[PDB]
Amino acid sequence: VVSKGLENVIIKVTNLTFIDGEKGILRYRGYNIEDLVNYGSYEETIYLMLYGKLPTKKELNDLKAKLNEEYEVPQEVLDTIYLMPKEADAIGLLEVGTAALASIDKNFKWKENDKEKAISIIAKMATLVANVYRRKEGNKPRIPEPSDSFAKSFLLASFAREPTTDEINAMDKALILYTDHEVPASTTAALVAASTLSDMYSSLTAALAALKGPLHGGAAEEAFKQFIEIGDPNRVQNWFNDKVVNQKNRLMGFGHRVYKTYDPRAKIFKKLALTLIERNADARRYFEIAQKLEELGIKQFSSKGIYPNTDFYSGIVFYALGFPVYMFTALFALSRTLGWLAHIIEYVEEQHRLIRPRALYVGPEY
Amino acid sequence: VVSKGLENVIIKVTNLTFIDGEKGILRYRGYNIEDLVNYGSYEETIYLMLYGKLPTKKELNDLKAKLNEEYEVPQEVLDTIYLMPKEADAIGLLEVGTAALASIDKNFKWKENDKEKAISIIAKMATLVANVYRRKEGNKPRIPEPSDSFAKSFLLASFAREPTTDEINAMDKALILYTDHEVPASTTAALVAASTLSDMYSSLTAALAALKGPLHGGAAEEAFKQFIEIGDPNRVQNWFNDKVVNQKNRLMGFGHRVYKTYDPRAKIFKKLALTLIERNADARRYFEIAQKLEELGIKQFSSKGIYPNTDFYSGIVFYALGFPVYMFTALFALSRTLGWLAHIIEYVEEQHRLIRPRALYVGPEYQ
Repeated sequence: VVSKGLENVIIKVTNLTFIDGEKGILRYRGYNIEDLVNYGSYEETIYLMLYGKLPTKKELNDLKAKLNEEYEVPQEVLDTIYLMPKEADAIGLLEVGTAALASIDKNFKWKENDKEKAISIIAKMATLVANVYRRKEGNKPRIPEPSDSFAKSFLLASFAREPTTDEINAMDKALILYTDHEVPASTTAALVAASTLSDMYSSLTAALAALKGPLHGGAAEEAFKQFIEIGDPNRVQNWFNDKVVNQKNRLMGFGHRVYKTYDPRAKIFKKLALTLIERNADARRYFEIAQKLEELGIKQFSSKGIYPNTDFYSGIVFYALGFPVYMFTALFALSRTLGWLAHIIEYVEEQHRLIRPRALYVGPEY
Repeated sequence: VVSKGLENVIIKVTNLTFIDGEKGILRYRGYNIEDLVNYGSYEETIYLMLYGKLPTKKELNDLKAKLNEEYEVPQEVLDTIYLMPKEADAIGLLEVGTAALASIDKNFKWKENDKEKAISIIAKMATLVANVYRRKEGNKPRIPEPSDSFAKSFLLASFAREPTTDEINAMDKALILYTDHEVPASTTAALVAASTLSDMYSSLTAALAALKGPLHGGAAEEAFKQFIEIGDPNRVQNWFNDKVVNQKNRLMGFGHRVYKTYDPRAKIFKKLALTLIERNADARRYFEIAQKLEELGIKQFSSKGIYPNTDFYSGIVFYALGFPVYMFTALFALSRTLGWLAHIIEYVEEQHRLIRPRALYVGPEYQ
């Protein structure tokens, strides 16, 4: 008898992420996310995830130097992306890019130096995401160059404009907030690839393969698309009364299968939206719309334990830095790449078992 | 509490493949392998797997026509494959090609025309496989042309040499024989992708990424490699006595999770190899090493319920048709693509659920 969706099945133990949905607490190796965003950066979160402890000043410096040495990608990886249609789905192009890398990285060996490898993949993930954007906007490639931070190099490479401090911060916290959460289908499929001892690019490919589906990718998009549909802050009430109240639909970006309280990263994402809305007028138009909705939603649903989740405001942040709605999932993927690599290493390094489930034959035997 | 490897977990129910590991019975939709390799083609197996029954004579002819209309692949996919290193692993190159096709295919919708779409994918996989081979040997790309069969089409594309009945037959039976078997990491990864409703080319990319691990792909290559190590039939006993007997090595091509008898499709694989080794003097030499090694092996491990499995002979058929050792898992992938499509289709149309397993958080409460 089928264990439907694997819902009640534990695929692995993890030392990586802990979520308390009663309280609304998210931790990475024991540290609350709020401490990480309040005092740290993406770089220190990478170190934590991969190596287990907070890095020394010299240990963090060393990570940062590896990252600076690894943004480059063989030209063939950029050429392939540019052979695909400009109109192609961002996640589909990420797929091709990661599959290409897989294929060029002949001579990889599990357990030799996994952590360093992962660091070089994070650096190259930045390069593809930047160029996936550029390629869909018709621009020539641009490769992240060394800088004081990973958020800065990525933004530099994307837009070719000197980002403001607030922009560097928004993108850096963004990266930490989405690093890991649960084991959705993208992590599962990565875990499945990795249990056959496949390379890390191939597991990311498989993770990206699952993320392309609409039941996994598009969360931020769909939430964000509500605001566009509203258009004007003055139309929120009629929209909410109609759609929500008496037609009984969902508030996309509300609710959660673990959180019974505000999502800890929705709190942080909103705050970052406030720091960037001054500069983009569309971004500010959607924040006022989104902020009117949230008050209407909390009055309506908090009594049933339904709160704004992380996708209600992360789109406004991304939109406010200049990324088009078609890149939200790919920005999620950039960030989630850290989580996925940690799960894979962790799996293969401490609790390796090939994955071979079973199907039950039904219908006639002869 | 953890279901290590997902071993005793029933991920889905299925009407596709039934295995009896005591009796050695392998059937597809109720039909024994023997009846299909004996009497029909790979095309008939495509129809049965996808539509659920045997094709009436014209049903099979339309499918055939459908295949024939679908070998062409956009030049960008081929350019992509030709942009990677010729020394790349072949599964890797396949992954690139399926990803390239997934992102070019912006017009896809589950539950509209799955079967027709799967048919169109099977044919493009033949082109992919044919051209991953050409690129690794350094030749210009060649696209399968319409013909009386898919095996004929594929061999022509591959070698650009007209194949023979025996050849067309061996390729075509190979395809039926590797179509489906259990739910390994490749099918599982295809299910996980399809559970989010990703596209079919993307689910294949997922399956192909998992297939590349050395713990899933490379089986037929490990069996055949042993024979090459031996070199000549006059050394079998020394090597056998050397490596296996006293040094307790693992005979490769022997052993099974489910079959504790001889693998049914190994039995047919051997026959197919007898059928083409006349032609290939190099094949026969390897076939003679193989046949003598099976003999000692069977003598050594039959009591343990360890008999030759399907990977012990397949390499010889593929080698006899002209494919190098590096194409082996790719040849399997070509075959198993059918099984992958039927499984995700069965899954999305009848048992659709999104996959979200649990992780159990052990690890610092609050550092």
